[PDB]
Amino acid sequence: KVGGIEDRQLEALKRAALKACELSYSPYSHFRVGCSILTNNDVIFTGANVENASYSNCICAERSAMIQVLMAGHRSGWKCMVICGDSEDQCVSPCGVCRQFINEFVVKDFPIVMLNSTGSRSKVMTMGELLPMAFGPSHLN
Amino acid sequence: KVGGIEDRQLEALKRAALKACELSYSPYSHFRVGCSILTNNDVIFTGANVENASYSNCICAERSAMIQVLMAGHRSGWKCMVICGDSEDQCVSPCGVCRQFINEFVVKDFPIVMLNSTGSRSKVMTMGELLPMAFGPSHL
Amino acid sequence: VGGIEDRQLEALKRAALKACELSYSPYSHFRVGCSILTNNDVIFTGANVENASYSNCICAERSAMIQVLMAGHRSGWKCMVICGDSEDQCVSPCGVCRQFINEFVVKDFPIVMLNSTGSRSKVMTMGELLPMAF
Amino acid sequence: MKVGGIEDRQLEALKRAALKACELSYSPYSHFRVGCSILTNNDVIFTGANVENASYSNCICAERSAMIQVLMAGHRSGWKCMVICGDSEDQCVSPCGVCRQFINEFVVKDFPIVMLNSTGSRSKVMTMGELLPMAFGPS
Ligand SMILES: [Zn+2]
Ligand SMILES: [Zn+2]
Ligand SMILES: [Zn+2]
Ligand SMILES: [Zn+2]
Repeated sequence: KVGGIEDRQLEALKRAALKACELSYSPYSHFRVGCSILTNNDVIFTGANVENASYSNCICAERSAMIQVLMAGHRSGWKCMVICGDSEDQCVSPCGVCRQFINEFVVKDFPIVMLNSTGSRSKVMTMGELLPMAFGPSHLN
Repeated sequence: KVGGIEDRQLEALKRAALKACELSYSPYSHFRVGCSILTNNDVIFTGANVENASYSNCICAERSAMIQVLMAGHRSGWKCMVICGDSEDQCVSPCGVCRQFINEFVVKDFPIVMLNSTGSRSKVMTMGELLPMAFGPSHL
Repeated sequence: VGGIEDRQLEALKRAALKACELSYSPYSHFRVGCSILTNNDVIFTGANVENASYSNCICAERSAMIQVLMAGHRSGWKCMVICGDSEDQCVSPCGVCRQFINEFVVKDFPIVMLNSTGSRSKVMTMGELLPMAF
Repeated sequence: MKVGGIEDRQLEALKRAALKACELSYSPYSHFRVGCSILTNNDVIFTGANVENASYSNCICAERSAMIQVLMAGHRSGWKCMVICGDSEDQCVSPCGVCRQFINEFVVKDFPIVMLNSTGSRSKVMTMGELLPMAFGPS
Protein backbone atom coordinates (compact mmCIF):
# COMPACT_ATOMS: atom_id res chain seq x y z
CA LYS A 1 0.00 0.00 0.00
CA VAL A 2 2.76 2.40 -1.07
CA GLY A 3 5.60 2.99 1.37
CA GLY A 4 6.63 6.50 2.33
CA ILE A 5 3.06 7.75 1.96
CA GLU A 6 0.57 8.44 4.75
CA ASP A 7 -2.84 6.78 4.42
CA ARG A 8 -4.54 10.18 4.31
CA GLN A 9 -2.25 11.38 1.50
CA LEU A 10 -2.86 8.26 -0.55
CA GLU A 11 -6.62 8.59 -0.04
CA ALA A 12 -6.40 12.22 -1.14
CA LEU A 13 -4.29 11.32 -4.19
CA LYS A 14 -6.84 8.74 -5.34
CA ARG A 15 -9.69 11.23 -4.91
CA ALA A 16 -7.70 13.77 -6.92
CA ALA A 17 -7.12 11.27 -9.75
CA LEU A 18 -10.81 10.31 -10.08
CA LYS A 19 -11.80 13.99 -10.13
CA ALA A 20 -9.04 14.89 -12.60
CA CYS A 21 -10.90 12.84 -15.22
CA GLU A 22 -13.43 15.67 -15.48
CA LEU A 23 -10.75 17.84 -17.10
CA SER A 24 -10.31 15.36 -19.95
CA TYR A 25 -10.75 16.56 -23.53
CA SER A 26 -11.53 13.37 -25.42
CA PRO A 27 -14.20 13.91 -28.10
CA TYR A 28 -12.62 11.20 -30.28
CA SER A 29 -12.21 8.15 -28.04
CA HIS A 30 -14.46 9.40 -25.23
CA PHE A 31 -12.03 7.56 -22.93
CA ARG A 32 -11.11 9.79 -19.99
CA VAL A 33 -7.99 9.35 -17.87
CA GLY A 34 -7.01 11.29 -14.78
CA CYS A 35 -3.70 11.52 -12.95
CA SER A 36 -2.39 13.00 -9.73
CA ILE A 37 1.17 13.52 -8.52
CA LEU A 38 2.39 14.20 -4.98
CA THR A 39 5.47 16.43 -4.77
CA ASN A 40 8.24 16.16 -2.17
CA ASN A 41 6.56 19.19 -0.62
CA ASP A 42 3.37 17.16 -0.28
CA VAL A 43 1.53 19.24 -2.89
CA ILE A 44 -0.92 17.52 -5.25
CA PHE A 45 -1.00 18.18 -9.01
CA THR A 46 -3.55 16.70 -11.42
CA GLY A 47 -3.82 16.10 -15.14
CA ALA A 48 -6.15 14.58 -17.72
CA ASN A 49 -5.75 13.32 -21.29
CA VAL A 50 -6.13 15.77 -24.18
CA GLU A 51 -6.94 14.36 -27.62
CA ASN A 52 -6.69 15.97 -31.07
CA ALA A 53 -8.12 15.38 -34.57
CA SER A 54 -4.61 14.23 -35.48
CA TYR A 55 -4.15 11.23 -33.21
CA SER A 56 -0.37 11.63 -32.96
CA ASN A 57 -0.96 14.87 -31.04
CA CYS A 58 -2.81 13.33 -28.07
CA ILE A 59 -1.32 14.07 -24.64
CA CYS A 60 -1.94 11.48 -21.89
CA ALA A 61 -3.11 12.37 -18.36
CA GLU A 62 0.28 11.40 -16.92
CA ARG A 63 2.18 13.75 -19.18
CA SER A 64 -0.32 16.55 -18.52
CA ALA A 65 0.16 16.05 -14.77
CA MET A 66 3.97 16.06 -15.12
CA ILE A 67 3.94 19.20 -17.27
CA GLN A 68 2.02 20.96 -14.47
CA VAL A 69 4.51 19.78 -11.83
CA LEU A 70 7.57 20.76 -13.87
CA MET A 71 6.22 24.19 -14.82
CA ALA A 72 5.60 24.80 -11.11
CA GLY A 73 9.30 24.35 -10.35
CA HIS A 74 9.28 20.80 -8.94
CA ARG A 75 12.17 19.27 -10.90
CA SER A 76 12.40 16.09 -8.82
CA GLY A 77 11.69 14.34 -5.54
CA TRP A 78 8.14 13.40 -6.51
CA LYS A 79 6.66 10.94 -4.03
CA CYS A 80 3.84 9.15 -5.83
CA MET A 81 1.63 9.07 -8.90
CA VAL A 82 -1.94 7.83 -9.15
CA ILE A 83 -3.57 7.02 -12.48
CA CYS A 84 -7.30 6.50 -12.99
CA GLY A 85 -9.23 5.78 -16.19
CA ASP A 86 -12.64 4.99 -17.67
CA SER A 87 -11.81 1.30 -17.59
CA GLU A 88 -14.66 -0.59 -15.95
CA ASP A 89 -12.78 -3.78 -15.03
CA GLN A 90 -9.01 -3.61 -15.63
CA CYS A 91 -6.69 -1.03 -14.06
CA VAL A 92 -5.39 1.77 -16.26
CA SER A 93 -1.66 1.32 -16.76
CA PRO A 94 0.50 4.09 -18.25
CA CYS A 95 1.34 3.64 -21.94
CA GLY A 96 4.95 3.29 -23.04
CA VAL A 97 5.15 6.94 -24.08
CA CYS A 98 4.28 8.03 -20.54
CA ARG A 99 6.59 5.51 -18.87
CA GLN A 100 9.48 6.93 -20.89
CA PHE A 101 8.48 10.44 -19.81
CA ILE A 102 8.16 9.56 -16.13
CA ASN A 103 11.50 7.72 -16.19
CA GLU A 104 13.24 10.98 -17.07
CA PHE A 105 12.37 12.52 -13.69
CA VAL A 106 11.89 9.85 -11.02
CA VAL A 107 13.96 7.25 -9.18
CA LYS A 108 13.65 3.53 -9.92
CA ASP A 109 11.52 2.89 -6.82
CA PHE A 110 9.05 5.71 -7.61
CA PRO A 111 5.55 4.27 -6.87
CA ILE A 112 2.80 4.36 -9.48
CA VAL A 113 -0.72 3.46 -8.35
CA MET A 114 -3.08 2.29 -11.11
CA LEU A 115 -6.86 2.18 -10.65
CA ASN A 116 -9.90 1.21 -12.69
CA SER A 117 -12.77 3.73 -13.06
CA THR A 118 -14.04 3.32 -9.49
CA GLY A 119 -10.93 2.10 -7.72
CA SER A 120 -12.53 -1.28 -7.06
CA ARG A 121 -9.36 -2.71 -8.63
CA SER A 122 -5.90 -1.31 -7.92
CA LYS A 123 -2.25 -2.17 -8.46
CA VAL A 124 1.04 -0.60 -7.37
CA MET A 125 4.26 -0.90 -9.38
CA THR A 126 7.54 1.02 -9.28
CA MET A 127 9.02 2.99 -12.16
CA GLY A 128 11.69 0.31 -12.39
CA GLU A 129 9.12 -2.47 -12.76
CA LEU A 130 7.12 -0.70 -15.48
CA LEU A 131 10.14 0.16 -17.64
CA PRO A 132 13.01 -2.38 -17.29
CA MET A 133 16.34 -1.48 -18.92
CA ALA A 134 15.09 2.08 -19.41
CA PHE A 135 16.64 3.96 -22.32
CA GLY A 136 18.29 7.05 -20.87
CA PRO A 137 20.95 9.81 -21.28
CA SER A 138 23.59 7.11 -20.74
CA HIS A 139 22.85 5.71 -24.20
CA LEU A 140 23.95 9.30 -25.60
CA ASN A 141 27.51 10.68 -25.47
CA LYS B 1 -0.93 44.42 -34.78
CA VAL B 2 -3.11 42.00 -32.90
CA GLY B 3 -6.58 43.42 -32.94
CA GLY B 4 -9.12 42.73 -30.21
CA ILE B 5 -6.25 42.68 -27.72
CA GLU B 6 -5.25 45.76 -25.73
CA ASP B 7 -1.62 46.83 -26.05
CA ARG B 8 -1.23 46.51 -22.28
CA GLN B 9 -2.09 42.82 -22.47
CA LEU B 10 0.13 42.13 -25.47
CA GLU B 11 3.09 43.71 -23.66
CA ALA B 12 2.42 41.62 -20.55
CA LEU B 13 2.22 38.56 -22.80
CA LYS B 14 5.56 39.32 -24.40
CA ARG B 15 7.40 39.58 -21.09
CA ALA B 16 5.76 36.41 -19.76
CA ALA B 17 6.87 34.45 -22.83
CA LEU B 18 10.38 35.88 -22.43
CA LYS B 19 10.62 34.81 -18.79
CA ALA B 20 8.97 31.43 -19.42
CA CYS B 21 12.19 30.17 -21.02
CA GLU B 22 13.58 29.83 -17.48
CA LEU B 23 11.18 26.92 -16.89
CA SER B 24 12.66 24.94 -19.80
CA TYR B 25 14.10 21.46 -19.35
CA SER B 26 16.47 21.11 -22.29
CA PRO B 27 19.67 19.46 -21.00
CA TYR B 28 20.06 17.92 -24.45
CA SER B 29 19.67 20.64 -27.09
CA HIS B 30 20.23 23.39 -24.52
CA PHE B 31 17.77 25.35 -26.66
CA ARG B 32 15.09 27.04 -24.52
CA VAL B 33 11.69 28.20 -25.69
CA GLY B 34 9.02 30.07 -23.75
CA CYS B 35 5.32 30.44 -24.52
CA SER B 36 2.49 32.49 -23.00
CA ILE B 37 -1.24 32.38 -23.66
CA LEU B 38 -3.91 34.94 -22.75
CA THR B 39 -7.31 33.44 -21.89
CA ASN B 40 -10.66 35.07 -22.57
CA ASN B 41 -10.87 36.45 -19.02
CA ASP B 42 -7.38 37.90 -19.41
CA VAL B 43 -5.46 35.35 -17.33
CA ILE B 44 -1.95 34.46 -18.50
CA PHE B 45 -0.53 30.92 -18.56
CA THR B 46 3.05 30.08 -19.53
CA GLY B 47 4.99 27.04 -20.66
CA ALA B 48 8.49 25.96 -21.68
CA ASN B 49 9.92 23.10 -23.71
CA VAL B 50 10.54 19.79 -21.93
CA GLU B 51 13.01 17.38 -23.50
CA ASN B 52 13.68 13.69 -22.93
CA ALA B 53 16.49 11.23 -23.62
CA SER B 54 14.06 9.79 -26.15
CA TYR B 55 13.57 12.57 -28.69
CA SER B 56 10.08 11.27 -29.44
CA ASN B 57 8.98 12.27 -25.93
CA CYS B 58 9.80 15.97 -26.19
CA ILE B 59 7.05 18.52 -25.48
CA CYS B 60 7.32 21.99 -27.06
CA ALA B 61 6.76 25.13 -25.02
CA GLU B 62 3.53 25.93 -26.89
CA ARG B 63 2.07 22.56 -25.93
CA SER B 64 3.20 22.78 -22.30
CA ALA B 65 1.51 26.21 -22.18
CA MET B 66 -1.72 24.87 -23.69
CA ILE B 67 -1.72 21.96 -21.25
CA GLN B 68 -1.53 24.50 -18.42
CA VAL B 69 -4.49 26.38 -19.89
CA LEU B 70 -6.63 23.30 -20.46
CA MET B 71 -5.91 21.79 -17.05
CA ALA B 72 -7.12 25.06 -15.51
CA GLY B 73 -10.42 24.45 -17.29
CA HIS B 74 -10.17 27.03 -20.11
CA ARG B 75 -11.22 24.95 -23.11
CA SER B 76 -12.17 27.84 -25.44
CA GLY B 77 -11.81 31.51 -26.29
CA TRP B 78 -8.04 32.01 -25.89
CA LYS B 79 -7.12 35.50 -27.09
CA CYS B 80 -3.46 35.38 -28.05
CA MET B 81 -0.22 33.43 -27.86
CA VAL B 82 3.37 34.64 -27.77
CA ILE B 83 6.36 32.42 -28.49
CA CYS B 84 9.94 33.37 -27.60
CA GLY B 85 13.04 31.21 -27.95
CA ASP B 86 16.83 31.17 -27.76
CA SER B 87 17.11 32.52 -31.31
CA GLU B 88 19.58 35.38 -31.62
CA ASP B 89 18.19 37.05 -34.72
CA GLN B 90 15.23 35.26 -36.33
CA CYS B 91 11.81 34.96 -34.69
CA VAL B 92 11.04 31.47 -33.38
CA SER B 93 8.22 29.83 -35.34
CA PRO B 94 5.77 27.19 -33.99
CA CYS B 95 6.43 23.72 -35.41
CA GLY B 96 3.74 21.77 -37.28
CA VAL B 97 3.01 19.57 -34.26
CA CYS B 98 2.14 22.62 -32.16
CA ARG B 99 0.15 24.26 -34.97
CA GLN B 100 -2.05 21.18 -35.15
CA PHE B 101 -2.48 21.20 -31.38
CA ILE B 102 -3.40 24.90 -31.27
CA ASN B 103 -5.79 24.54 -34.21
CA GLU B 104 -7.91 22.20 -32.11
CA PHE B 105 -8.92 25.00 -29.71
CA VAL B 106 -8.81 28.41 -31.42
CA VAL B 107 -10.61 30.25 -34.24
CA LYS B 108 -8.82 31.03 -37.52
CA ASP B 109 -8.22 34.70 -36.62
CA PHE B 110 -6.35 33.66 -33.44
CA PRO B 111 -3.12 35.74 -33.30
CA ILE B 112 0.25 34.04 -32.79
CA VAL B 113 3.08 36.44 -31.99
CA MET B 114 6.62 35.20 -32.63
CA LEU B 115 9.51 36.98 -30.90
CA ASN B 116 13.28 36.87 -31.26
CA SER B 117 15.34 35.87 -28.19
CA THR B 118 15.45 39.44 -26.85
CA GLY B 119 11.91 40.48 -27.68
CA SER B 120 13.12 43.50 -29.62
CA ARG B 121 11.35 42.27 -32.75
CA SER B 122 8.23 40.28 -33.57
CA LYS B 123 6.08 38.89 -36.35
CA VAL B 124 2.34 38.31 -36.12
CA MET B 125 0.43 35.56 -37.94
CA THR B 126 -3.04 34.09 -37.44
CA MET B 127 -3.76 30.39 -36.87
CA GLY B 128 -5.37 30.30 -40.31
CA GLU B 129 -2.26 31.68 -41.96
CA LEU B 130 0.06 29.30 -40.09
CA LEU B 131 -1.95 26.14 -40.86
CA PRO B 132 -4.06 26.61 -44.05
CA MET B 133 -6.69 24.00 -44.96
CA ALA B 134 -6.14 22.33 -41.58
CA PHE B 135 -7.07 18.72 -40.85
CA GLY B 136 -10.05 18.96 -38.51
CA PRO B 137 -13.09 17.11 -37.06
CA SER B 138 -15.17 17.92 -40.16
CA HIS B 139 -12.92 15.39 -41.89
CA LEU B 140 -13.76 12.77 -39.28
CA VAL C 1 1.15 19.94 -61.57
CA GLY C 2 4.23 21.93 -62.47
CA GLY C 3 7.15 19.80 -63.39
CA ILE C 4 5.07 16.63 -63.06
CA GLU C 5 4.43 14.61 -66.21
CA ASP C 6 0.75 13.69 -66.42
CA ARG C 7 1.50 9.97 -66.58
CA GLN C 8 3.34 10.32 -63.28
CA LEU C 9 0.54 12.29 -61.63
CA GLU C 10 -2.09 9.77 -62.79
CA ALA C 11 0.00 6.84 -61.60
CA LEU C 12 0.51 8.66 -58.27
CA LYS C 13 -3.20 9.24 -57.71
CA ARG C 14 -3.89 5.58 -58.43
CA ALA C 15 -1.15 4.39 -56.09
CA ALA C 16 -2.53 6.60 -53.29
CA LEU C 17 -6.10 5.28 -53.66
CA LYS C 18 -5.09 1.62 -53.45
CA ALA C 19 -2.53 2.25 -50.69
CA CYS C 20 -5.36 2.68 -48.19
CA GLU C 21 -5.77 -1.10 -48.26
CA LEU C 22 -2.55 -1.44 -46.23
CA SER C 23 -4.07 0.64 -43.43
CA TYR C 24 -4.21 -0.65 -39.84
CA SER C 25 -6.92 1.43 -38.20
CA PRO C 26 -9.18 -0.65 -35.93
CA TYR C 27 -9.70 2.36 -33.64
CA SER C 28 -10.76 5.16 -35.97
CA HIS C 29 -11.63 2.90 -38.91
CA PHE C 30 -10.42 5.89 -40.95
CA ARG C 31 -8.23 4.59 -43.81
CA VAL C 32 -5.69 6.92 -45.43
CA GLY C 33 -3.35 6.27 -48.34
CA CYS C 34 -0.28 8.16 -49.54
CA SER C 35 2.14 7.90 -52.46
CA ILE C 36 5.39 9.72 -53.16
CA LEU C 37 7.25 10.19 -56.43
CA THR C 38 11.05 10.18 -56.12
CA ASN C 39 13.34 12.29 -58.30
CA ASN C 40 14.05 8.82 -59.62
CA ASP C 41 10.45 8.60 -60.90
CA VAL C 42 9.84 5.61 -58.62
CA ILE C 43 6.60 5.49 -56.63
CA PHE C 44 6.42 4.59 -52.94
CA THR C 45 3.24 4.13 -50.90
CA GLY C 46 2.12 4.16 -47.29
CA ALA C 47 -0.99 3.88 -45.14
CA ASN C 48 -1.92 4.92 -41.62
CA VAL C 49 -1.04 2.64 -38.70
CA GLU C 50 -2.89 3.18 -35.45
CA ASN C 51 -2.09 2.03 -31.92
CA ALA C 52 -4.02 1.52 -28.68
CA SER C 53 -2.10 4.59 -27.48
CA TYR C 54 -3.23 7.32 -29.89
CA SER C 55 0.08 9.10 -29.42
CA ASN C 56 1.79 6.21 -31.24
CA CYS C 57 -0.31 6.51 -34.42
CA ILE C 58 1.70 7.02 -37.61
CA CYS C 59 -0.09 8.74 -40.50
CA ALA C 60 0.01 7.51 -44.10
CA GLU C 61 2.23 10.41 -45.22
CA ARG C 62 4.85 9.41 -42.66
CA SER C 63 4.62 5.70 -43.46
CA ALA C 64 5.28 6.59 -47.12
CA MET C 65 8.20 8.82 -46.20
CA ILE C 66 9.73 6.09 -44.04
CA GLN C 67 9.51 3.74 -47.04
CA VAL C 68 11.22 6.27 -49.36
CA LEU C 69 13.92 7.13 -46.82
CA MET C 70 14.65 3.47 -46.00
CA ALA C 71 15.13 2.89 -49.73
CA GLY C 72 17.82 5.56 -49.63
CA HIS C 73 16.08 8.54 -51.27
CA ARG C 74 16.87 11.35 -48.85
CA SER C 75 16.26 14.23 -51.28
CA GLY C 76 14.65 15.30 -54.53
CA TRP C 77 11.11 13.99 -54.03
CA LYS C 78 8.89 15.36 -56.79
CA CYS C 79 5.32 15.05 -55.56
CA MET C 80 3.06 13.52 -52.97
CA VAL C 81 -0.57 12.48 -53.20
CA ILE C 82 -2.79 11.93 -50.17
CA CYS C 83 -6.09 10.03 -50.28
CA GLY C 84 -8.29 10.39 -47.20
CA ASP C 85 -11.33 8.51 -45.93
CA SER C 86 -13.47 11.64 -46.36
CA GLU C 87 -16.19 11.21 -48.99
CA ASP C 88 -16.85 14.82 -50.02
CA GLN C 89 -13.77 16.64 -48.76
CA CYS C 90 -10.13 16.59 -49.83
CA VAL C 91 -7.87 15.20 -47.11
CA SER C 92 -5.19 17.63 -45.95
CA PRO C 93 -2.00 16.55 -44.09
CA CYS C 94 -2.04 17.16 -40.34
CA GLY C 95 0.50 19.53 -38.78
CA VAL C 96 2.68 16.63 -37.67
CA CYS C 97 3.05 15.35 -41.23
CA ARG C 98 3.65 18.82 -42.66
CA GLN C 99 6.57 19.28 -40.27
CA PHE C 100 7.94 15.87 -41.26
CA ILE C 101 7.68 16.53 -45.01
CA ASN C 102 9.20 20.01 -44.64
CA GLU C 103 12.40 18.38 -43.41
CA PHE C 104 13.13 16.81 -46.80
CA VAL C 105 11.52 18.84 -49.59
CA VAL C 106 11.74 22.28 -51.24
CA LYS C 107 9.11 24.98 -50.65
CA ASP C 108 7.63 24.39 -54.11
CA PHE C 109 7.09 20.66 -53.48
CA PRO C 110 3.54 19.86 -54.67
CA ILE C 111 1.17 18.01 -52.36
CA VAL C 112 -1.97 16.69 -54.03
CA MET C 113 -4.97 15.98 -51.81
CA LEU C 114 -7.90 13.77 -52.83
CA ASN C 115 -11.22 12.78 -51.27
CA SER C 116 -11.86 9.06 -50.64
CA THR C 117 -12.85 8.33 -54.26
CA GLY C 118 -10.47 10.66 -56.07
CA SER C 119 -13.31 12.56 -57.72
CA ARG C 120 -12.17 15.81 -56.07
CA SER C 121 -8.57 17.06 -55.95
CA LYS C 122 -6.72 20.05 -54.49
CA VAL C 123 -3.05 20.97 -54.95
CA MET C 124 -0.86 23.06 -52.62
CA THR C 125 2.88 23.53 -52.20
CA MET C 126 4.84 22.69 -49.05
CA GLY C 127 5.47 26.38 -48.41
CA GLU C 128 1.76 27.23 -48.67
CA LEU C 129 0.82 24.44 -46.28
CA LEU C 130 3.51 25.24 -43.71
CA PRO C 131 4.42 28.97 -43.91
CA MET C 132 7.47 30.16 -41.94
CA ALA C 133 8.44 26.55 -41.22
CA PHE C 134 10.46 25.92 -38.06
CA MET D 1 22.34 -21.45 -28.44
CA LYS D 2 21.38 -17.82 -27.80
CA VAL D 3 17.74 -17.19 -28.81
CA GLY D 4 14.98 -19.79 -28.60
CA GLY D 5 12.97 -20.51 -31.72
CA ILE D 6 15.58 -18.78 -33.86
CA GLU D 7 18.27 -20.65 -35.82
CA ASP D 8 21.88 -19.56 -35.28
CA ARG D 9 22.24 -18.70 -38.97
CA GLN D 10 19.06 -16.60 -39.11
CA LEU D 11 20.05 -14.64 -36.03
CA GLU D 12 23.57 -14.10 -37.33
CA ALA D 13 21.94 -12.74 -40.49
CA LEU D 14 19.71 -10.51 -38.35
CA LYS D 15 22.58 -8.97 -36.40
CA ARG D 16 24.40 -8.14 -39.64
CA ALA D 17 21.29 -6.61 -41.18
CA ALA D 18 20.72 -4.47 -38.07
CA LEU D 19 24.31 -3.20 -38.00
CA LYS D 20 24.18 -2.39 -41.71
CA ALA D 21 20.74 -0.74 -41.40
CA CYS D 22 22.48 1.94 -39.32
CA GLU D 23 23.89 3.54 -42.49
CA LEU D 24 20.37 4.48 -43.60
CA SER D 25 19.88 6.62 -40.51
CA TYR D 26 18.95 10.28 -40.83
CA SER D 27 20.13 11.84 -37.57
CA PRO D 28 21.60 15.34 -38.04
CA TYR D 29 20.46 16.46 -34.58
CA SER D 30 21.56 13.76 -32.10
CA HIS D 31 24.07 12.16 -34.47
CA PHE D 32 23.11 8.89 -32.79
CA ARG D 33 22.45 6.20 -35.40
CA VAL D 34 20.29 3.14 -34.70
CA GLY D 35 19.61 0.11 -36.87
CA CYS D 36 16.88 -2.51 -36.47
CA SER D 37 16.06 -5.80 -38.18
CA ILE D 38 12.90 -7.90 -38.05
CA LEU D 39 12.33 -11.55 -38.96
CA THR D 40 8.87 -12.32 -40.33
CA ASN D 41 6.98 -15.61 -39.96
CA ASN D 42 7.81 -16.11 -43.65
CA ASP D 43 11.50 -15.96 -42.65
CA VAL D 44 12.03 -12.70 -44.55
CA ILE D 45 14.16 -9.95 -43.00
CA PHE D 46 13.26 -6.25 -42.96
CA THR D 47 15.43 -3.39 -41.69
CA GLY D 48 15.01 0.16 -40.50
CA ALA D 49 16.95 3.10 -39.11
CA ASN D 50 16.05 6.16 -37.04
CA VAL D 51 14.80 9.31 -38.76
CA GLU D 52 15.07 12.61 -36.90
CA ASN D 53 13.40 15.97 -37.40
CA ALA D 54 14.02 19.61 -36.42
CA SER D 55 10.99 19.18 -34.18
CA TYR D 56 12.26 16.41 -31.89
CA SER D 57 8.70 15.24 -31.22
CA ASN D 58 8.56 14.06 -34.86
CA CYS D 59 11.44 11.58 -34.62
CA ILE D 60 10.82 7.98 -35.62
CA CYS D 61 13.03 5.30 -34.07
CA ALA D 62 14.63 2.46 -36.05
CA GLU D 63 12.28 -0.06 -34.46
CA ARG D 64 9.27 1.84 -35.76
CA SER D 65 10.87 2.31 -39.18
CA ALA D 66 11.40 -1.45 -39.51
CA MET D 67 7.87 -2.22 -38.33
CA ILE D 68 6.37 0.20 -40.85
CA GLN D 69 8.33 -1.64 -43.55
CA VAL D 70 7.04 -5.02 -42.35
CA LEU D 71 3.42 -3.88 -42.01
CA MET D 72 3.45 -2.15 -45.40
CA ALA D 73 4.79 -5.43 -46.80
CA GLY D 74 1.69 -7.26 -45.59
CA HIS D 75 3.04 -9.05 -42.52
CA ARG D 76 0.44 -8.09 -39.93
CA SER D 77 1.66 -10.64 -37.36
CA GLY D 78 3.65 -13.75 -36.57
CA TRP D 79 6.99 -11.92 -36.38
CA LYS D 80 9.76 -14.16 -35.04
CA CYS D 81 12.45 -11.89 -33.67
CA MET D 82 13.75 -8.33 -33.60
CA VAL D 83 17.35 -7.13 -33.45
CA ILE D 84 18.30 -3.62 -32.35
CA CYS D 85 21.80 -2.12 -32.53
CA GLY D 86 22.94 1.44 -31.87
CA ASP D 87 26.09 3.58 -31.98
CA SER D 88 26.54 3.25 -28.21
CA GLU D 89 29.57 1.01 -27.71
CA ASP D 90 29.68 0.91 -23.91
CA GLN D 91 26.17 -0.55 -23.62
CA CYS D 92 23.31 -2.20 -25.52
CA VAL D 93 20.58 -0.08 -27.09
CA SER D 94 17.21 -0.81 -25.51
CA PRO D 95 13.98 0.38 -27.18
CA CYS D 96 12.45 3.56 -25.79
CA GLY D 97 8.98 3.47 -24.25
CA VAL D 98 7.48 4.74 -27.50
CA CYS D 99 8.76 1.79 -29.53
CA ARG D 100 7.81 -0.76 -26.85
CA GLN D 101 4.22 0.47 -27.02
CA PHE D 102 4.28 0.22 -30.81
CA ILE D 103 5.78 -3.29 -30.94
CA ASN D 104 3.33 -4.43 -28.26
CA GLU D 105 0.48 -3.72 -30.66
CA PHE D 106 1.49 -6.52 -33.02
CA VAL D 107 3.43 -9.25 -31.19
CA VAL D 108 2.90 -11.95 -28.57
CA LYS D 109 4.24 -11.58 -25.02
CA ASP D 110 7.16 -13.95 -25.65
CA PHE D 111 8.38 -12.10 -28.75
CA PRO D 112 12.19 -11.95 -28.44
CA ILE D 113 13.96 -8.60 -28.73
CA VAL D 114 17.75 -8.78 -29.09
CA MET D 115 19.66 -5.65 -28.09
CA LEU D 116 23.25 -5.06 -29.22
CA ASN D 117 25.89 -2.36 -28.80
CA SER D 118 27.56 -0.50 -31.69
CA THR D 119 29.87 -3.37 -32.66
CA GLY D 120 28.06 -6.46 -31.44
CA SER D 121 30.28 -6.96 -28.42
CA ARG D 122 27.48 -6.78 -25.86
CA SER D 123 24.00 -8.23 -26.25
CA LYS D 124 20.86 -8.93 -24.25
CA VAL D 125 17.69 -10.84 -25.03
CA MET D 126 14.36 -9.93 -23.47
CA THR D 127 10.77 -10.60 -24.43
CA MET D 128 8.05 -8.07 -25.19
CA GLY D 129 6.33 -9.02 -21.93
CA GLU D 130 9.41 -8.27 -19.84
CA LEU D 131 10.09 -4.95 -21.59
CA LEU D 132 6.55 -3.63 -21.11
CA PRO D 133 4.64 -5.31 -18.23
CA MET D 134 0.96 -4.51 -17.54
CA ALA D 135 0.95 -3.27 -21.12
CA PHE D 136 -1.86 -0.98 -22.20
CA GLY D 137 -2.31 -3.02 -25.36
CA PRO D 138 -5.08 -4.33 -27.67
CA SER D 139 -5.78 -7.18 -25.25
ZN1 LIG E 1 0.38 7.53 -22.05
ZN1 LIG F 1 6.33 22.61 -31.53
ZN1 LIG G 1 -0.58 13.32 -40.35
ZN1 LIG H 1 12.15 4.30 -29.78
